[PDB]
Amino acid sequence: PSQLKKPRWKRVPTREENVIQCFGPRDFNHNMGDSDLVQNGVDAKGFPQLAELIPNQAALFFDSEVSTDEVGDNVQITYTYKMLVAKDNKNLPKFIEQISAFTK
Amino acid sequence: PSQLKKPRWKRVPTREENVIQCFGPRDFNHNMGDSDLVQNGVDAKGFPQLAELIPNQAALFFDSEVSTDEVGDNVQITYTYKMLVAKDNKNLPKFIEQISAFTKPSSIKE
Repeated sequence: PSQLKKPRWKRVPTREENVIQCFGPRDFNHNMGDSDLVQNGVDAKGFPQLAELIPNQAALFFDSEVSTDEVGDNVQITYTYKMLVAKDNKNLPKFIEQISAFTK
Repeated sequence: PSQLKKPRWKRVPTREENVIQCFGPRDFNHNMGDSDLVQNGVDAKGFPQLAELIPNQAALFFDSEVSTDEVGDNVQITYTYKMLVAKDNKNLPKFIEQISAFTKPSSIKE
């Protein structure tokens, strides 16, 4: 079955069903990833190193500010998550490069 | 080997090393979870239903707005992630119960 069969928050993009197909185009509100990341998703060779700087589900849940709003027949859940990374973290420069790569 | 040996964004809380130990106390900037969730972390019996409404790491990477600010010797990365859940989603009411649960503790009846 396709990733579009799943709720948007459970999708995992790959070459076969990519970031554009699962989510949408890169834009200022959806801003991570160069064209390699977009095309290949979690299959991109840089993804495992990038994933060292992504919170896990427990951390997202317990260490976020979470808010809600009604939008038509949905409830919009906003997770605002902050993490403090040392400037000498080995994985930080690679991740900074991917922030708004679509504009760079 | 303590979860405190891992970066704060990769910790997984349990009764042994709970939410307060791994993260910090519930407040308005860290607002999810009742006292059972706080005590038992991912081993709380309510957690799997809550997990149905938490994005995965690839969804959070590719489907958030991400920014950075310098804070001294560190860089703060902010993820702001928005998801639309159908009002008839059967897992939604449990999630909502947990939002700022610290404001609404159980009365003690015995």
